[PDB]
Amino acid sequence: SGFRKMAFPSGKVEGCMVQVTCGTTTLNGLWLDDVVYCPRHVICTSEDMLNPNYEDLLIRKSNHNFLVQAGNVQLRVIGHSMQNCVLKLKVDTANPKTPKYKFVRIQPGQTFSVLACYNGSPSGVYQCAMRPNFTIKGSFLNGACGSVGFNIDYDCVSFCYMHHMELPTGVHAGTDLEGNFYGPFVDRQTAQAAGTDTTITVNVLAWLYAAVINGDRWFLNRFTTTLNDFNLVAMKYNYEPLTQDHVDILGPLSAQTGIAVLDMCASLKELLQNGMNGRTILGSALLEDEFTPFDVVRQCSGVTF
Amino acid sequence: SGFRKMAFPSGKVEGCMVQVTCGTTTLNGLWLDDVVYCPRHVICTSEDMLNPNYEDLLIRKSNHNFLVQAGNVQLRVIGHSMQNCVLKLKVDTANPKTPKYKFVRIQPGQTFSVLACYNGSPSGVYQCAMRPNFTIKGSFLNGACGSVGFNIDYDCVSFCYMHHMELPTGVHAGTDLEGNFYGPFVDRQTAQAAGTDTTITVNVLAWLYAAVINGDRWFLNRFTTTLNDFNLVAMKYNYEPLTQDHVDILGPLSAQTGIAVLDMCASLKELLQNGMNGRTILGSALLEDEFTPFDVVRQCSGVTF
Ligand SMILES: *C(=N)[C@H](C[C@@H]1CCNC1=O)NC(=O)[C@@H]1[C@@H]2[C@H](CN1C(=O)[C@@H](NC(=O)C(F)(F)F)C(C)(C)C)C2(C)C
Ligand SMILES: *C(=N)[C@H](C[C@@H]1CCNC1=O)NC(=O)[C@@H]1[C@@H]2[C@H](CN1C(=O)[C@@H](NC(=O)C(F)(F)F)C(C)(C)C)C2(C)C
Repeated sequence: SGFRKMAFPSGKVEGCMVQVTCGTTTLNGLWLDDVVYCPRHVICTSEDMLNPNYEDLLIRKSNHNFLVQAGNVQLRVIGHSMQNCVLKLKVDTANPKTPKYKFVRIQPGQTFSVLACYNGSPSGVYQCAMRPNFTIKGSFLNGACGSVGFNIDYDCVSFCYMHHMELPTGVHAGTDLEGNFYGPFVDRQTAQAAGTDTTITVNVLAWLYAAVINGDRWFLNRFTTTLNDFNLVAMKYNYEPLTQDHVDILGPLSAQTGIAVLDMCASLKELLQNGMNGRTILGSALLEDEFTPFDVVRQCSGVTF
Repeated sequence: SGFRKMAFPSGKVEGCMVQVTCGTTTLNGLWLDDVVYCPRHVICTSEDMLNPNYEDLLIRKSNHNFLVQAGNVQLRVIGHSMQNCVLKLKVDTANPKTPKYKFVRIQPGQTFSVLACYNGSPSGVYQCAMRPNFTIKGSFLNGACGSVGFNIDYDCVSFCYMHHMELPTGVHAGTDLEGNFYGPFVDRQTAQAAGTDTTITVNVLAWLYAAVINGDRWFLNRFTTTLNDFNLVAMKYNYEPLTQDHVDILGPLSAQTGIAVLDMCASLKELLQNGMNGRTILGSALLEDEFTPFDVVRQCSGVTF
């Protein structure tokens, strides 16, 4: 028993981190086989970042201008190209620690682990959700760019995020590993802001199931609701609409606990309308929305990699 | 910016996990050089666990009865001994992935990362504090025993915890890597309970400094207090006494922010007496006590390993 915010084991990703320096700008890169992936603004000076023409800046670079270091070993760069907001450096050595991997683009509401790195070296690992406004609530400093987010499935690392920038209120934005931003953001140092966020309803429901599994059942009421009636009530509280796809994904937790999804919805509705009356659920005084249904099943069933 | 509960990168520890089976009991072991460390109740049947005589049970075992698997490779056991509540299996192969390491016994209030494992394979990583009642608030299922807790310092893994058991209310107990339990617990399936816990005051103060660093400053008041007066007030709210050692360890955060420790204490005193008035600090509606001063400095300064 117990329920904690839990990251994937980071070792397979640690074996892929390198540092990339161009001029006096240094950030992190991801070394998979004989390619290093990193944010394209490694080619910018501080002044360039205010309004960069990345294509122009990259024209003026050649392979040898990129100093790629894997530990204290320099990796010779033998080619380069830009794909959207990511630079791809071909090196003459394939990474022997390359895991089985995929590049995926995740959906708002899905979670992933972040290996926060500086100068090619890992600092820590934490779990994040892609918010509905396409930011993540991360923890990043100067030099963190190129840190990646990922999920693991058995032996396969699915990379889904590369870190690029911090937005007002201390939230974070980046790209998939093809260099395409999540959300309407651009990699330029000019005023940008995320839109209003929303609460990930299906994840709150997943976490209420986690609570029941752990014996924290006080909030279960005796009622049911329709999906329509739930979504009308949830809308007022800035909860995203619960879809039938969401109901279907909650099925395994529903079947395990014997609580119908729409009965859980009736209990959540009462929590939204009435509050928690000073009580906690799984030790939290707020409803938690950064555990997916699969996160709950992995943790409570002991899925390994 | 941003502040998250953050674990150490787990790769160095992942390379040390194996599975240990004796009879039909399987749990995790830690393989360092040519020794595997694991909980001694691997030698118990379910019935033995109700009242085990470990010395007697181990007399009846020989080396070959221990099936140690590192992936799909069996490690031949060539010796064994018991040290307190840990079994040490000497194997004929040294682990080539052994990191620089130490065995340490940590103090209540200190934090560590847990790599939760099943059948020798990692499931996830999360951060925990050794509570003042010598339990941890973990997340563990059947088969998790032998999972370890650790801190990293540059290249050196300090192992501080091995998981053995779950106590009432879903909290957890275990040993250091010399097999000595934290707290008054024994590895026997008989009713045991932790004593009343207390809040780790120095960690709450550290986290309030983390909040100021991130710009969450609303709770700063205009007052100071004496250490004596603070500790009288904190006692009522089941906060542990703040010592001069604690004040000294908070020094770097105090100097960085320009807020004297005793001025922070005056702000915490007001939070304890008045509550948070429905507000959050770093997104939490409760005061958080599982970040140490060094945890705050590592995360906000980007310390790497
Ligand atoms: C990569 N190493 C950093 C990570 C930042 C630094 C502080 N916390 C982080 O996550 N990325 C940058 O510094 C990027 C980069 C130029 C400026 N930048 C920002 O993150 C800035 N944000 C914005 O300009 C805004 F608001 F649009 F997101 C900054 C004000 C420095 C936080 C480029 C090329 C976007
Ligand atoms: C190791 N694989 C398990 C981990 C447990 C299992 C459920 N969650 C966990 O953390 N350790 C055990 O099953 C140990 C073990 C016998 C019984 N045990 C317990 O954890 C039991 N707890 C107690 O007996 C109590 F309350 F004293 F802590 C159990 C009721 C199964 C949770 C031995 C040898 C102590």
